[PDB]
Parts: sequence; structure tokens; C-alpha cells
Amino acid sequence: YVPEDGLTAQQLFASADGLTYNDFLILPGFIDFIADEVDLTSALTRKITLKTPLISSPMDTVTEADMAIAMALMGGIGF
Amino acid sequence: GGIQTVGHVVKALALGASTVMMGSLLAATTEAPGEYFFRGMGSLKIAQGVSGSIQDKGSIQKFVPYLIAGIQHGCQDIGARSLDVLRSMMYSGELKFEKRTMSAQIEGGVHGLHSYTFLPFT
Amino acid sequence: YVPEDGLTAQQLFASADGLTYNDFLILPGFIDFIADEVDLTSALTRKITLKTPLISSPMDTVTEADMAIAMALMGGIGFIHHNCTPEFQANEVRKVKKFEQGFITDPVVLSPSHTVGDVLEAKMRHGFSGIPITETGTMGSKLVGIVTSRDIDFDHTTLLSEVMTPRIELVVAPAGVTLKEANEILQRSKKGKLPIVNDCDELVAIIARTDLKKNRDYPLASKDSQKQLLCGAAVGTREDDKYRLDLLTQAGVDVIVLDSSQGNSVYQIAMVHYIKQKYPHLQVIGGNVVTAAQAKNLIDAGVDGLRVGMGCGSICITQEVMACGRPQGTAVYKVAEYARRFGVPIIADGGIQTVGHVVKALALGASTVMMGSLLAATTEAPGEYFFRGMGSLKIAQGVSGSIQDKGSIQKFVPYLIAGIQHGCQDIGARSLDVLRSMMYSGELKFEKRTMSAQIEGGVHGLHSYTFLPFT
Amino acid sequence: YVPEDGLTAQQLFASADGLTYNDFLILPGFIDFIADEVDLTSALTRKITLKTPLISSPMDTVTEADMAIAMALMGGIGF
Ligand SMILES: NC(=O)c1ccc[n+]([C@@H]2O[C@H](COP(=O)([O-])OP(=O)(O)OC[C@H]3O[C@@H](n4cnc5c(N)ncnc54)[C@H](O)[C@@H]3O)[C@@H](O)[C@H]2O)c1
Ligand SMILES: Nc1nc2c(ncn2[C@@H]2O[C@H](COP(=O)(O)OP(=O)(O)OP(=O)(O)O)[C@@H](O)[C@H]2O)c(=O)[nH]1
Ligand SMILES: Nc1nc2c(ncn2[C@@H]2O[C@H](COP(=O)(O)OP(=O)(O)OP(=O)(O)O)[C@@H](O)[C@H]2O)c(=O)[nH]1
Ligand SMILES: Nc1ncnc2c1ncn2[C@@H]1O[C@H](COP(=O)(O)OP(=O)(O)OP(=O)(O)O)[C@@H](O)[C@H]1O
Ligand SMILES: O=c1[nH]cnc2c1ncn2[C@@H]1O[C@H](COP(=O)(O)O)[C@@H](O)[C@H]1O
Ligand SMILES: O=c1[nH]cnc2c1ncn2[C@@H]1O[C@H](COP(=O)(O)O)[C@@H](O)[C@H]1O
Repeated sequence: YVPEDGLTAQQLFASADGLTYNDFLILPGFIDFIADEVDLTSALTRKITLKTPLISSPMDTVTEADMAIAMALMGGIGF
Repeated sequence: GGIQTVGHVVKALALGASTVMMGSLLAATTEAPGEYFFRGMGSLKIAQGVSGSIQDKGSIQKFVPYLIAGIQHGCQDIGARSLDVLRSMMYSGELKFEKRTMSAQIEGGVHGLHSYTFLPFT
Repeated sequence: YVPEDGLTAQQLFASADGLTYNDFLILPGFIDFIADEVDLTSALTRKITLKTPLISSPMDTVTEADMAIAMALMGGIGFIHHNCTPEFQANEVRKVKKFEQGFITDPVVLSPSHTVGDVLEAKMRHGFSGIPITETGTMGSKLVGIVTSRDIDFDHTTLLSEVMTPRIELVVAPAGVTLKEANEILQRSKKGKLPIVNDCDELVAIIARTDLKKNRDYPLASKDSQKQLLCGAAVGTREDDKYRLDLLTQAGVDVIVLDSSQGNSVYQIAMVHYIKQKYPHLQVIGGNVVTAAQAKNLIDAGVDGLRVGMGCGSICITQEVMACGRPQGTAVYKVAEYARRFGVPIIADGGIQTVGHVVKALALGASTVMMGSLLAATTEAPGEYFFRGMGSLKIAQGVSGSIQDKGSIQKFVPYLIAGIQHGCQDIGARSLDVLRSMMYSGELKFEKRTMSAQIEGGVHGLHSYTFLPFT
Repeated sequence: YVPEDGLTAQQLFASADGLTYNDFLILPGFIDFIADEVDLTSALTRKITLKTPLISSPMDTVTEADMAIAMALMGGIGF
């Protein structure tokens, strides 16, 4: 038996202090697989599944046609 | 002091007490001093005790085996192979407690019945 | 805009203080429906759905055959206690299953050479009086006639051939016809019995007017695909329980519950594995668990249901004989919030004293509620009156009590249903499933009830009084 | 994975509210042994080990010679 350490997400966010990404960490676990085996298939909407989570934001300094092509080729999607 | 039942004996053994010393639980028995009908040692300059009476409970040689079996079953229901393992479990944090408010205390011999008898095998 | 009041279930139970049913309340909501509209269809195990959540606990002072019948008729289910000979338990389950039948596939029959005394003897022995008659005195023979009570309203030495209604007169339906058409020809016939014979004129099975009359009378009964009452039985975890279970399944049990003070043990898990190997079609309900850790390994073993609660029974002295236990409200909440992910329903047993406790238990995630003392003194309960925990006697786990008698189940349970319906209607839940979804999403909110708020039930402002529930 | 339930002894007694035996419970665990297998050997003092924890209190209404004998015979000790 080994005691549990750290806060669940629910416990962490219950305090209502306004956390951001730079304000908490995830404690490690157990490794029994090569890194490349991880699968990133993610769902964009309820009928589109992307093989990677990456998306490019719709802005006039990013996501041209030539970037939407080059980001759809790599598994993501561009707006 | 305070030991009234096997539950209290095991609770005291769980909290770190190596042994448990009994008073009233053994006061009325075939081996206890005096005689029957049908006392705190400071009970009499000031009264530290009281003079009581108890229902008689047979003999120690027939009553203590029940008190041992109750302890064994109480630890077996917890998963401790011995008292030392039970106290080690309490110390390491493996054995966990729950608080018992009054409305959870009344859930022992609940008063749903009109009358009853106990008959412990003793 | 109106501010939110009260604590969600999660907020109420996060403090970890050990709440019970008498230690909190549910704040009301909005009413836009008549009480009778509420729907109580509850799930016993993963393949049994009961039209009411009431269960009778397996004990030697409750759940006879005559109470399992009278509680299955009213929509619930009853578990036959296992403090009896295995043949006795099998007989109890047989009598539970042979109350209403549909196709009576094993009717007792006689040959024409028998005697009116024999027919009367069989009547006194079982209860059925419409004895079919076949040439060989068995199912595999020509149907020659039938003898019923109306034929014997009287001499006892006369043979059945002199009292039978012959086959030339009988109105019979050809075998292989669906149940509906069989009932149609029975009802146009205006006669009590409709034997069923095949194209070879050989008796196959019979149906009775009284079975469909019982269906008409009891709309909420619980039945299987053969239209015969649903029965459950309890069994221990010793070795002899294997032969016990063999006998039980011979009787025709539908659901079996493992009986143990603490469920989480290698012996219970071995029984679960044996059951799910020998009888894959039988639903097994796990033992008494009060924690997620206890529930997990029973779920893995493959219990189709879970019994939650330990130490809180009315007749239970476990909390005093040993130090283990957990308050009923916290126990039911915290094993029913975990079980829900795997679909195994929960049966919160013990501590139920009132309709308020029944509804409180069903609000906290318990799919069904199992009752003890509430049903112990009734016309259908075992024993006799004047004017007992199953471990009450090496050590006393129970107590022998007495209760004030409460009439019959068939007149007591409708009030118990109406109370639940009104309690949910006052909250605004169209059904128990909606109530538990409300509890889970956070819409249904609770309030704590200190002692000075508990004393505000039947307050002691009165000198004396009477209750008179319509029952 | 299954979440932990209940309070450790340290957590239970940290509040400093004055608990007694009738004020808390012990949650159950796992059973893989017959009850009789449990061993109760307990230590009275640093050089006396009793095969059972039971002791009889020293009082004038208990622990005669005839009870000290009958309690030492059963594994305990009497004062
Ligand atoms: N409210 C409660 O939680 C509660 C508490 C105590 C008793 N009860 C009731 O009392 C009745 C019996 O309780 P019980 O605890 O005596 O049940 P039980 O005797 O069937 O099981 C308890 C004991 O049986 C032993 N056991 C089980 N299978 C075994 C096997 N194969 N080999 C060896 N030992 C084995 C266990 O180790 C344990 O000591 C039941 O009706 C039960 O529900 C209920
Ligand atoms: N002979 C016989 N027929 C039955 C029995 N129970 C139901 N039936 C028939 O099976 C059909 C059941 O459909 P309904 O009567 O519409 O519905 P119900 O009463 O809810 O039926 P259950 O779901 O069995 O309660 C009808 O034809 C009934 O007459 C029974 O015990 N015996
Ligand atoms: N009212 C009434 N019911 C009858 C009569 N004869 C038989 N029955 C009922 O027919 C019903 C049919 O259901 P079952 O009990 O399953 O019938 P069975 O399986 O043939 O026989 P038993 O188990 O012996 O009762 C029985 O419950 C009997 O009570 C009779 O003369 N009058
Ligand atoms: N299929 C059938 N066709 C014709 N007559 C039948 C048939 N089955 C039974 N009978 C006869 O009809 C008469 C009454 O049958 P029924 O089944 O209504 O009696 P019962 O229900 O046993 O009597 P009770 O009036 O006590 O309820 C008897 O003479 C019986 O033998
Ligand atoms: O006279 C007395 N006054 C106060 N405490 C006493 C007296 N005599 C014995 N005790 C203590 O009280 C205990 C008995 O309590 P019991 O276990 O509940 O019966 C023992 O722990 C004693 O040492
Ligand atoms: O003999 C016993 N000792 C301890 N608990 C029992 C015993 N018999 C039945 N029980 C349980 O106690 C309950 C009955 O409590 P009630 O609902 O308050 O009457 C059911 O949940 C049972 O399974």
C-alpha cells in the first residue's frame, strides 16, 4: 500500500482561484509502452475525426490556402 | 475504562493500545468477589466512585472464549492477520475510519422492535 | 433571477461526516403533473426490470413462499431465505413459480381407471381440481376427458369414466397455436379449461381461465417470458451451497443473491465464478458492500447486481459485536455513484423505516430498496401472532423482536407505492430515473437536518395521538 | 483504479473534537483467511507477552485470587 499524492482535477479546480496552464502540473505514472505507440486520434466535431489535435486559428496572418493545405497534409485542419 | 463491548475492545486495539483492561465487563461473574442478590475503589474524604450492580454472567472460563472469538471475527472482517498487523495498518494509513454521528449511532439495536432478547453464545 | 439554495448531493457528502437517512432533506421543486403519472419502473439486475422498487429481504421471519407470491403479484420481488433444508427451499420456489403459469406444461393427470377418491385426494394434496384424463394417465396419450370440481359436487369408489365430460363434448384447440389464439378460442368457449392436443390427439399442455383472470386483476405483476411469477432465492457460500443451488435451479429460480455479512471475500468471489460457469443464464447479486474498493472486485467477478449496507439493520447488532460498518446514506451514495459506470444496479438494504427513507434511498442512486422489519409482521409473513435476525441464534449477530401486525401485503403495498409517488411528485420528478439523473446533474439539492430540526416531525406538543395510515 | 474512501486515523483525530469509541467506525477490507487463524499475541510490558490482550482491572469487586487464576489460565493476566 502506498498513499495517494496530489489533487484530482475536480479538487484542483474547486477552489475557484483562476488557474491557467502555467499554474499547475500533472504528476507522472507508469510507462509500459514505446512513445510512438501513443494514438492521438481526436474529434473535431461530431462527424469529423482528426488523426492529430492540431488546428490553426483563423486569422489574416495565418491560415492561407497554402497553410491549410500544408496542415491538412499533416493530419490537422486549418480554418 | 470505557470498554463495554467487543467493538470497543477491537477499537481500542486498533488505535495503538497493546492491551485492554476491563472493569464492569467482568464485575459480575462466578469468579468475581462477593455474593449475589435476587463498587468503584474510590467510592467510599470525597467520593471518587459509585456502588453498582450487574446481571451476573456465568464463569470466565466459559465467557472469555466468546470474547476472544468476537475479537478474531472483528479483525477478520477487516483483513488483519494479527493485532500487530492491524496496528501497523493503522500507522501506515491503510486502515481508514469513518465518523458516526448520532443518527448513525442509533442504527445499532434500532428501536424498530417492541421487545427482544440477546442470548450471546458466551 | 433567483439565487440557488441548498447543497447538491456531492457537496453534502463531501464533508465525510457519516450521514444517514434521518440526517438530511430534499428541497422541493415544481409540480406540473398528477401524482399517479409518476413511473417507478426500477432495475433489479442487468436483465430484470421491476415495475416497483420494493424487495423483501431474505430472512426466516419474512419471505415465505406465500409472501414471495404476494409481493411478486404487486410488482416487486421476494427472496426466499436459505435457513432451511435445500428440499424445503426448492419446494418454496416451486410454489412461487406455480401460482400463475400461462401454458401449464406439467399438469398432473390421471387415467380413467382412477377413482373420485383419487381426484379428491389430489385436490387436497395440491389445490388444482381440473384433473385432465388420458388413456395411460400421463401426458403422452390420447385425451379422453377432464374432471373438475363442478363434476364432484356430491360413492368415492366410482371410476372417473362415470364422471368425466367425454372428448366427444370437449371444445379443444389444436396444438402449435400461439398463446393469443389459444386465449381467443378459450374465451369464445365460455368454459373454464382448454386442454391443448396436437394433430395426433395427444395432450401437450393446458391453460386456465383463472390465469388470465389473475392477469386482469393484477396489472403490475412481475413475470418472465412464460407468464409465470418471477422468483428469487438466497444462498450462502459454503460447499453445500453447490447442491443447494443445483436444487434451486431445478426448481426454476430466476435470480440468486449471495448472503454474507461482508461480501468482499475470496469465498464469495469463488461462488460468483462457479455460478457464472455452471449457470451462465442465472443472474447473481453480489454480497454486502459499503465501499468502492469492495464493489470493484465483486464487479470484476461479474455480479449482475449489488447489495449495499452493513451494520444498519433494525435487527442487526453487528456494529456492536464488531467495530466495522458505515452509515447507510453515505454507503448507498458512494457505492451507487461508482457502480453506475458499469450498469450494475444497487439494492440499498437496511435502515428503511418509512416512505421518506425509501424515497431518500432511491434519490441517492439505489435502483431498488430491500425491506426487513417494515414487512416482518403481515398476514403473509411466516409464523403466528401473540396477544428474528437470521444470525440471531457461535456468536449472536442478531436479535429476536416483535412487531404490531400490519394486515396484508396486497392492501399494504399500494399505500407504500402512493407514498413514493407523492414524494417524487412534490419534488418534480416524472420518474425514478429522472430523479436520479437530477441528483447526478446537480439539479436536486439537499439540506442538512440537525437534531433540533429532526425533533420537528411528530413534535411532542400533543398529549396522546393515533396515526391511522390508510395503508 | 478505485478511489480511496474514509479518513485515516491521523486525519480523524486531527480535528481535535474529542472522539470516543462510540463516535467512529472502521471500514472493512479483504478477507482471505479463516477467523481462527488470527493471532492475538500482545505485549503487556517490555518483557511480558500475553497470548490475549485481555486484562482485569485491579478493584475490590473484581480480581480476587480465584479470578486472577481463572484469567491467567485463559491467556490474560489479572491485577
Ligand atoms: N447487516 C449486515 O451487514 C450483516 C451483518 C452480520 C450478519 N448478517 C447476516 O447474517 C447472516 C450470516 O452472516 P455471516 O457473516 O455469519 O455469514 P457466513 O457465515 O455465511 O459468512 C461469514 C463467515 O463465513 C466464512 N466462510 C464463508 N465461506 C467460507 C468457506 N468457503 N470456507 C471457510 N469459511 C468460509 C467467512 O470466512 C466468515 O468467517 C446473513 O443473513 C447475513 O446477511 C448481516
Ligand atoms: N394464460 C395466460 N395468459 C397470460 C398470462 N399473462 C398474460 N397473458 C396473456 O398474454 C398477453 C399479455 O398482454 P397484455 O395482457 O396486453 O399485457 P399485460 O397484462 O401487461 O401482460 P404481462 O406483461 O404478462 O403482464 C395477453 O394475451 C394476456 O391475456 C398468464 O399468466 N396466463
Ligand atoms: N377458482 C378455481 N380455480 C381452479 C379450479 N381448478 C383449478 N383451479 C386453478 O387453476 C390454477 C392454474 O394455475 P396452476 O396452479 O399453475 O395450475 P396447475 O399447475 O395445473 O396445478 P397446481 O400447482 O396443482 O395448482 C390453479 O392455481 C388452481 O387454483 C377450480 O375449480 N376453481
Ligand atoms: N375444454 C372443455 N370443454 C368442455 N367442457 C369442459 C372443458 N374443460 C372443462 N370442462 C367441463 O366444464 C365444466 C365446468 O368447467 P370449469 O373449468 O368451469 O369448472 P371449474 O372451474 O373447475 O369449477 P368452479 O366452478 O369450482 O370454478 C365441467 O363439467 C368440466 O368438466
Ligand atoms: O473508584 C474509582 N473511581 C474512579 N475510577 C476508578 C475507580 N476504580 C476503578 N476505576 C477505574 O475505572 C475503570 C473501570 O471502568 P470500566 O472499564 O468501565 O468498568 C478502570 O480503568 C479503573 O482503574
Ligand atoms: O441476523 C442478522 N444479523 C445482522 N443483519 C441481518 C440479519 N438478518 C438480516 N440482516 C440484514 O438486516 C436487514 C433488515 O433490516 P431492516 O430493513 O431495518 O428490518 C437486511 O438488510 C438484512 O440482510
